[PDB]
Amino acid sequence: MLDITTITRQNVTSVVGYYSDAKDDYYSKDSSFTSWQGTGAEALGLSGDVESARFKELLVGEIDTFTHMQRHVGDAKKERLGYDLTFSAPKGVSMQALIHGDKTIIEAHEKAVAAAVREAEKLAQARTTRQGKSVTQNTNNLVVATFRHETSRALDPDLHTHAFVMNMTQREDGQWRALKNDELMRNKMHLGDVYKQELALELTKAGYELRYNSKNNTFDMAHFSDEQIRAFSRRSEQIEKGLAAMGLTRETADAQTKSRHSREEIHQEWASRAKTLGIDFDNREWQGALEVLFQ
Ligand SMILES: [Cl-]
Ligand SMILES: [Mn+2]
Repeated sequence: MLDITTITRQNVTSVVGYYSDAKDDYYSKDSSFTSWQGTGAEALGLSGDVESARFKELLVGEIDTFTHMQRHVGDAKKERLGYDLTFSAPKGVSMQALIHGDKTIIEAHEKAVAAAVREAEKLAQARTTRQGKSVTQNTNNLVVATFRHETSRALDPDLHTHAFVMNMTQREDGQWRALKNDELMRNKMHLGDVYKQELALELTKAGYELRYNSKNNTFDMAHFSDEQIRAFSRRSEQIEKGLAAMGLTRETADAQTKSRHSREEIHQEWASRAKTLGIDFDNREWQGALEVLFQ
């Protein structure tokens, strides 16, 4: 699944949790959850973990002490800072990785994001002029900062990476200019399919059987069912939002509504909820069908 959110000066505070949302995550306790990616990042000498100060300079176009982008033509509130390409795993893949466990699933997801980012670079464009005419140029380079989180805002298992594409690309003349985002935005389905294809291949290498849905071109873990996942999500929402049954009297409804923080405690709730629905996360590795191959 891929969602694209444009980050502007107006909504920049929406990224405030890019680091803190990972605070108590299992697979980044002693390991990186961020990375620099893209040929543009290489050009800037950026690799490995994303240092927040450098992220913030590039967010506003400060490439170096002597190179400062100017991109806002008009209302500075509308200046685009970058594009959050949020890649989320299928829910059952998330449940497997975050309730049962296997760091290989996290690595598969990050390989799939990196493959989609490499493909996104082919869509990078910038504007320039020739003979006084505005023209478009294919630049083949992006600057991307990735942030991996394990949970949704509702504290569901929800493995996802925010692949933050900076609003910059390096032109042929060597100048850094705003990204002309048209081709990026209109290839959301292609980039999401690249992620899905690479995730499915990496999970197959690790011996997980996948079930395929042809109508939606999606897949999930084969050893528990869509109905089981949907029931898990329903029960999760009951607990998260404190939903109560209806009461025949105001007094009973009031009392039921009134009645209804460690990751370890949250994990136990996940595990207990899945057990009660008959989910068995102990899959028969390297057994079963290959439904997603050649899809
Ligand atoms: Cl097993
Ligand atoms: Mn997140």
